[PDB]
Order: sequence, then C-alpha cells, then structure tokens
Amino acid sequence: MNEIYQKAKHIKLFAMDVDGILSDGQIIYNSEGTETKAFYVQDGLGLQALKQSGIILAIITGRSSAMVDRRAKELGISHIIQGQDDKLTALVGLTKKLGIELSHCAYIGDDLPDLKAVREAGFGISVPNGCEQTRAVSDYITTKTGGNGAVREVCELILKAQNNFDAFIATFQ
Amino acid sequence: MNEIYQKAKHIKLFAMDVDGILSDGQIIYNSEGTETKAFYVQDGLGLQALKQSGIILAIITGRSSAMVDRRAKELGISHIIQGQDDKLTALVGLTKKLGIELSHCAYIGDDLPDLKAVREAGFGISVPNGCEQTRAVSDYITTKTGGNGAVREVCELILKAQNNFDAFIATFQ
Amino acid sequence: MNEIYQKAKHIKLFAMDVDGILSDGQIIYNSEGTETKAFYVQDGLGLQALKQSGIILAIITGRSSAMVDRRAKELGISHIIQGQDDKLTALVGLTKKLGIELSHCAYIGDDLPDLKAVREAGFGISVPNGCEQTRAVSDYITTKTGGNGAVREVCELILKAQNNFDAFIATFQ
Amino acid sequence: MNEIYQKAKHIKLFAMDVDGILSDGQIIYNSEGTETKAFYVQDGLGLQALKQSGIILAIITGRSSAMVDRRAKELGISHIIQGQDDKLTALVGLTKKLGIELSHCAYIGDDLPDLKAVREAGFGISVPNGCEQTRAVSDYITTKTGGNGAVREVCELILKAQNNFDAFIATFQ
Repeated sequence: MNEIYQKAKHIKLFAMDVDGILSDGQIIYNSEGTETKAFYVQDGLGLQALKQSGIILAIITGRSSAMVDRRAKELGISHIIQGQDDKLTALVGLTKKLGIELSHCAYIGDDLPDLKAVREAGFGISVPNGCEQTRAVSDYITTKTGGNGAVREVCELILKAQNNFDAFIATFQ
Repeated sequence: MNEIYQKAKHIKLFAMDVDGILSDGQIIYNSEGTETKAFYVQDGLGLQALKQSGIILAIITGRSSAMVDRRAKELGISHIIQGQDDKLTALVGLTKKLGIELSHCAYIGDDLPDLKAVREAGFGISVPNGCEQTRAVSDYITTKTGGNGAVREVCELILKAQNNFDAFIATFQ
Repeated sequence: MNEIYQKAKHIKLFAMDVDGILSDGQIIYNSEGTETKAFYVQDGLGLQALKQSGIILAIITGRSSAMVDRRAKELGISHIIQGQDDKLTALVGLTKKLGIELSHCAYIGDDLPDLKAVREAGFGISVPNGCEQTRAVSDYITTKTGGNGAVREVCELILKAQNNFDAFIATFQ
Repeated sequence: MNEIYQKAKHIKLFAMDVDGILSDGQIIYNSEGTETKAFYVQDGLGLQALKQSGIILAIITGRSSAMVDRRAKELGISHIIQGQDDKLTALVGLTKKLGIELSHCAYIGDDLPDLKAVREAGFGISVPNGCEQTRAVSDYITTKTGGNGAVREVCELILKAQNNFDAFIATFQ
C-alpha cells in the first residue's frame, strides 16, 4: 500500500460521488414531500484537512438536492455538479476549467455511473459495497464503508502521500 | 444457481413488496404527524436497468404512502398497488390486465402476506430477514438484505438470465 | 425452550416498553423542534396476530410522544401509558382494570425502569442490548434485537405456547 | 480495569463531545433546510444517574444545534458549549468557573479536536470508531460504540469507581 501513495502523490483535485460515498446510499422521503440525506462527521474534518493542504474538492452526483449544496458549502466543496450521471465528462470538464490534468485528479465512486471516472482518474477509489465492476477498475478500495469513514480514510491517504498528514495531526497535539 | 437463471429466463413482470424489501422494514413517524420511508440508491439503478430490458415493474404493499408513489415514479415503477395485503389476487389481477402469465411473473416479498405470491409466481424471491415460511416457499433467497441491495441483486439476476446484464454494464465501460 | 412455552401458556395481556423494544433506542430530534421515532414492520404483523388470538396489548413508556399513540392505534395497542417510569405499578394497575392476574401478564423491557415488571410478570422478557440486571431477571432473552424483530419473536412465542401460531400461518398459505 | 476506577474515583465534572459520542456521527439534513440528530435512550438514563450522584455534566461541541440544547435540557446537562472546536480551552474554562481541578474532570471524545481534552483530563475516554490518535491518548476505550451505549458504559464506570452504582441499580429492584 505504498504504491497507493505513489498514485496519490500529485493529486490536486479530489472528486466525490455522493450517494453511497458521503452517505450510506439511503434515499429518504417523507409524507409531506420532503427528502433527507445523512452524512458522517469524520468525513467532514477529513475533507477540510485535505482542502486545507491545497487540494480542491468537487461533488459529481446524478441526483439533485439542497442538502448536497448545504454539506458542500460547510466543508468547502467548491464545485458541485448535480443531476449529471456522466461523471467522466463532468470531471474532464473540471480538468479544463482549472487547468489540471486528469492524472492529477482523484475520484471516488461506488456504482456503474462512476466506473469510467474511477478507471480514468490518476487515482481511482471505490468502497466495499461499491458494485463489482467499479471496484475491479479502481486503484484503491477503502476499509471503512460509505457514510461511515470511507471518505475520511481516503482523505488521510492523500494527506499522507503528500507528506501533509502528520503535520495536520500535530495541529491537534 | 444456474437453475435460478432457468426460472428467471422468461420473466416479463417483476413485482415487489415495499417494507422490508425496498426499505429495511423501519416505519418512521414524527411528532407533527409525518411519516418517512428510506430506500437504497443501488436498488434504483437496478430497477431502471431491469425495466430498461423490457421488464415491467409493479409495487404491491399492504401499507399506503406518498413516498412509495414518489420512489415508484422516479424508477419507472408503473403499477403501484397500496393498501392491499392480498398480494396474489393483486398480482393475478395484473397478470390479466397486461396479458401476461403468472409463470412469467417474478415476485419478491419478506413476510406472511407475501407467501402465496412468492410460492405461485414463476420466480419467487425472499430475503435473509424474511419470515421463515415465505423463505421456505421461494426459489431464491438474496445475499444482500432489504433496503441494502436485495432488490439490486435480483435485478442483476434476471438481467443475467435474459442475457441482458453484461450489455448494460458495457454501457458504463 | 419448552419451559418458556409453559410460562407463556396462560398469558392474557402482553405489555411492552417502547424505546429499545419497539424501537432500536434512538431518540431523534430536528432543528424545528420535531421528534421522530422508528418502528419495525414485522413487529406490526406480530402484534396484530397476538391481539387477534385474544391477547390484549399495552404500552408502558417513561417517555411521551404522538408517534407512540400513532403506532399503537394502527396495531390495536389499546392501553397506552406514557410519561410513567414505574412500570410495575402501571402494570399492576392494568391487572386490576381488566380483572387479570399478574401471573397471566407478559412484560418485555430493556432497562432499569423495566426491571421489576420483568421480574414480577408471569412471563418476563428482555433483549440482547437490554441492561444486564433486567436481563438477569427475565424468563426469556430474544435472539432478534429491539426495533428489529424482538417483539415479533415474542409474539410468535406466545402464539405457539397457546397453540395459535401454525393456524395464523395457515391463514397465509 | 481496576486502574480505570482509580482514575474515575474523584471525578466531579463529566464533559462530552456530541457527534460520534452521544450520536453515531451522522449529520442529517433535509430539503426544507432542517437538520436532525439522533441520540440513544440508555445514554439518557446513564447521564441522569451520573448527575444524580453529584457529578456535573457538560457538552463541548464544534457544531451548533437546537437539538443539542433539547437533549441537554432533558438529561440535566447544565453547561452546553456549541460552536467551539477548542475543547481543552473550553474545558479548562469550566474548571475555573466551577472551582474544579482538571485532574477531577472526565472527558470523552472521538476525533482530533477532542485529543488534548482527552489527554489532559484526569480521566480521558474515547470510542472504538474514534480516530487513532485520540484513542492512543485516552485512559479508556469503550466497548459500546457512540450513539449506541458508549456514554452509558462510561456513566456506569464512574458510578462504580465512586461506589454509587449498585445503589442506583438497587433503586430499581
């Protein structure tokens, strides 16, 4: 797992799928027409740390909600692409808007729409409950599951590849 | 598990129970008289894929809610029978409305009201936390639990019996 | 576990704790002052079956909510004691209102306020995540956990002690 | 684990992190701009028992919500510090407001902002899913997880160090 650090070493943009990654994949509705989505605290600190080391954060999700916009604002996720199933076009599109190579993009997803972004990114990540064929195509599969530390895990991972992790920890000791 | 593909081979209608199958069986209420129900993302893609291969989707649930109507609309579940505990009459009734044999119906349920629909369908499915006697009567018991990929699993299963799965995957590679 | 059937044989009233028994013990609040509580479908069918065999159902909970009243109405839980921590006085009080002996009362609870009702009932039940000393005092500890089939399990148990279970199942075959 | 009782023996203030400790770390939003947070019943009784033995309770959380204020009021958590990430300054600040030494403070947390409060408290606690470096620095790691009895466990622990537990149990037998 040192060859993982090799691939995360020059990452400048970290892009995330939402449902199944930042959440546990539950889509929650109520009888007054209200939707709800749940996230994980520790993913929050992790993304703030990552972003803090200079890495830019993006969300690319096929679904569309205000709570994705809310979670994103508070963690400094700056590029928020909702209602877009084509993750690679979306991501290549960001590549060009920021002047950053794909080989310096990290992408985490958990299902078929995520497959090509995961395969084509410089660093491609999936989760234990990701679909088999997205997993098969990724550089890394997290130990922690989605909505339960998977994103935190990757955040620590890239921090450590870029020699930025211990220093962030040291901030709290 | 090739004899499972044999039974799913000529399925034209896939019917689902809701609570315990598309959800994890939690019935959620709040102090302002509002009900809520949670579904799983990966079940969503799966049902869209199934429906896409020409299979028609139905919901038959003893309970009645607007969020069942919401989830159904977005996944293209076209026949939505709520407040009906008698699943087999309901299902036989659909049989006749669509001109489709029962032996070409697939049914997944997880409790006693589902038992006869599961036993009488051409392809009968239950889940690990289904009641013992519905399980005992089904052609297949999923590995993934309800509200956690059980429906996705069956969706891939019928896609593969009907030689439609790899092609759907190929759409994302 | 035939000596369990011996104690459930002449039960006429089944009383339940709410939080940790019918729910998984989560107390859920939101930022607009709204409380929510989650129940399990399979517990619902089970309580309807039990009640159906002539057994009367009661709720005794130290907390107080409208969703306890909602869940109770729909399952035919007819006696609903909220904001009462003293479960045994509450239960003895029901004893006298219905002309039914305590030795013919079943009680399930999961924490210290439930301890004496569990110890003094004719049939006393707790759950795996119940506190140690309520468990130590109960005739039966369920396999399924609270808000996840514990109540269903007990319901089947008393049905079977009273030779009423197979017949209820037969209704669905 | 008798050396744990040694450190909890003279505790007079028990301070808690919120997200990941009293909750399971989920941050829940809905499409009408509403946030929700879930707590555990058994943690409630436990904190009431602890407080009852004369111990004063405080919340120190980096996040800010009305449901933290609600949960706190009902359990008698009397000092509620929200929107404050610096837990040790916050806690030392309470030290001085109550005339109580830090060595007589207990602190439970689960992530980096909690690390120094956990290390510097007379009794420092973390949970199984706490970050590695906060855990490494704590006197005790609970068996039960956050939002699932971790706080209850610690509550019983300090009660027992201070010879107050059996007596509290005896109140229910």
